[PDB]
Amino acid sequence: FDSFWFVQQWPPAVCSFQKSGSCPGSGLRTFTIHGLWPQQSGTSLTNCPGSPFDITKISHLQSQLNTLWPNVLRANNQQFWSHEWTKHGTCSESTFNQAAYFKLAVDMRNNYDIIGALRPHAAGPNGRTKSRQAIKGFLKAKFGKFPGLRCRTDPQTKVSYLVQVVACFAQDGSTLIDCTRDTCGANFIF
Ligand SMILES: O=c1ccn([C@@H]2O[C@H](COP(=O)(O)O)[C@@H](O)[C@H]2O)c(=O)[nH]1
Ligand SMILES: O=c1cc[nH]c(=O)[nH]1
Repeated sequence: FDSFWFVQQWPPAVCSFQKSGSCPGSGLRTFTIHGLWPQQSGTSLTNCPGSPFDITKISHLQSQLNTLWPNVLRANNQQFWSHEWTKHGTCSESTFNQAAYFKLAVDMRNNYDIIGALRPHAAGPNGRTKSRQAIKGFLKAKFGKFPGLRCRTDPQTKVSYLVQVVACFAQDGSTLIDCTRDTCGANFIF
């Protein structure tokens, strides 16, 4: 892998697509970790042959992960961590063992406060229309690099909602780099 996509999700937005049933994200007004996705030549590396997920390897990060990486769709964090490790983490296992991978994600989350970066610009989530360019600009100014903005469209209304913010990192997992790929259009609800 040559870079990482540190993907954070806005729980309420992610859960806003679940039109029925419980969804913990609905009550979590803080960006949380969706996953840390290794990339290679402009593409996501997934399902690489690697070590099976081992929950004991991250007991030391468990409390932090419960807060920073909760499963926002259902009350089962481990299932989500295991899925993210197996589908993505294995792809950077050449240099980051499971413990180091989850630690990277935790550190990245603790060093990439999106709400804190948007607050000064009154660009926090309020269910109103936001500019992709403006949001990327605020984050570019705060962190020095452009984030990636990911949106999902409500099939019934055609309204686009910001669901994830990506912080791109070099293979060292510490050097923030500019993201260039967004799934969001020029405007979206946040
Ligand atoms: O809080 C979350 C966010 C996403 N997912 C799940 O993870 C997958 C999306 O992540 P990915 O496979 O593209 O890494 C989907 O199956 C989705 O339901 C969860 O279980 N919990
Ligand atoms: O991780 C991802 C997802 C989509 N497209 C990419 O280039 N990387």
